Amino acid sequence: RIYKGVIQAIQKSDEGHPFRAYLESEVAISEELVQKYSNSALGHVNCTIKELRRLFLVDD
Repeated sequence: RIYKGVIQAIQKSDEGHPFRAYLESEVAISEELVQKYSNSALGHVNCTIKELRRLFLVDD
């Protein structure tokens, strides 16, 4: 069920338009926030950052 949505996604943005980059950037930049949750978890901060980045993840 659309499990390979990594090579296709990067493709679309590559097909649709280049301007998408600057867009996907903010999306890929957020992917890091999810990584900060691990270091933020130190004090349930992940839910604080996630809620800021994702706005739903809230830790997980």
